[PDB]
Amino acid sequence: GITGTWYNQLGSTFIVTAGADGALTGTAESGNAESRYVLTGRYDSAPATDGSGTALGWTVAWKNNYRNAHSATTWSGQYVGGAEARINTQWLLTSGTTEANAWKSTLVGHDTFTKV
Amino acid sequence: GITGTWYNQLGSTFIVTAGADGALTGTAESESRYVLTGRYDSAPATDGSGTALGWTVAWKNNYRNAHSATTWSGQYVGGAEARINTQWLLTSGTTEANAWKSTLVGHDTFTKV
Amino acid sequence: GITGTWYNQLGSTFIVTAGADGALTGTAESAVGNAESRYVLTGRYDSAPATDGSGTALGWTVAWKNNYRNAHSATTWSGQYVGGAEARINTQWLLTSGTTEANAWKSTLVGHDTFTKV
Amino acid sequence: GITGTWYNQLGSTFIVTAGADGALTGTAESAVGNAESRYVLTGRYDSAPATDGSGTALGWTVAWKNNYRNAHSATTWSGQYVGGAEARINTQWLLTSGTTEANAWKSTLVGHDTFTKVKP
Repeated sequence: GITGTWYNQLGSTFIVTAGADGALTGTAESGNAESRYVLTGRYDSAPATDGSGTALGWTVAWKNNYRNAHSATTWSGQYVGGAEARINTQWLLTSGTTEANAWKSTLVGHDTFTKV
Repeated sequence: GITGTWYNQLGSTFIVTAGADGALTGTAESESRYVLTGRYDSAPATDGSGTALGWTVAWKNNYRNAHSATTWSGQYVGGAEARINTQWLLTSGTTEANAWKSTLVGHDTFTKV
Repeated sequence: GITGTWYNQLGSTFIVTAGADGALTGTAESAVGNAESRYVLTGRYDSAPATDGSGTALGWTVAWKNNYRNAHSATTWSGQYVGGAEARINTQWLLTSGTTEANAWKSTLVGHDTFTKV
Repeated sequence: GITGTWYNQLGSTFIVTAGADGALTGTAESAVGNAESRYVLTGRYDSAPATDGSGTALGWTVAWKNNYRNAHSATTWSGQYVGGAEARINTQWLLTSGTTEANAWKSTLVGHDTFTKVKP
């Protein structure tokens, strides 16, 4: 269920593969190789059967062969296989700063992913 | 720089390998050991900025499973008292109507001790 | 545009008054309107926002104690007001519970709420 | 106990008064960002905290507008007061700036502040 192509609410494209031992691997993009970055993470490979969703998280560092923004985003959330399968997340984006600007280093937000 | 053993505020031990390709792999040890994986900026600036990174632990191994995952977002700061400063989000699997309460937030500081 | 009754995705009802000197005061209550479910809110907002189409920054707090009950916690909402025909307040919130020192690492929840006029 | 002058790790000064009704009122002077002079602070606290050694839940907001400057943003602090020899308030915060819609995704910063009654 988690394996596939997912889209967030602003239209970015996340191609994710879920491995048997809890690994998440894939890529995050915009439609150019210049805008493609590697993602990696983990998920709960044996969730509960009570109806709960499946907890997961992943990271993207915003460095590829073409560009480097000196930043990384982590998404923390859960997959729900409902009428529409979705992944609901909260994220944190941290930019490299000097320690004097460290208090403003980190943004927070939320993203919903769908296969549509 | 990043590769090695790191200790957080509450005596947990993280052993991390920083790959040349930007990969972070390792373990988090608090039966208590779990895989971590993540990414870091493998070509950071040299203007005194720290190096941006993130990683994820899903809290399942061969013995236990808390149906949760934690992601840490932060940066490595090199030097005399090297540290990794982070913020984290812990998400637990909930049902639909408990989802408002699925996510904790906090912060952690890692040192080489 | 902020003064009025706002409803979040949970159905809860927030009655907010925005005063001329950036004060926000009001109540949070259940759909059902009973006294037991009513709590005080206080916060602040940008009383002279940009004219560029930007929204209006604001925040407020609710401690979940009233004369009837006490959950020993507080929620803060940080967000901005977007006006128009589909005025909304977009927020992220932190909820903190009183905890012993041992449990402080798990004292604070985070999430997001969107408020509408309808 | 909560009433007093508090300082965070960055030297900012917060002068808070806890009312018997659960109200928090006061002033903030920040050492960082787009600011100068004092700004109004308002919030709420649990005026009847548990008795089991748990902290006192609280929160407040500052909108960063005064007669001198306006940064079009507001910060909320959420946390708890821990009484004692060295009393302290441990918080997490959210800072939201007014943006347009297309920029809304990068509108909110998140952090943590620790306050003491003794200035660093």
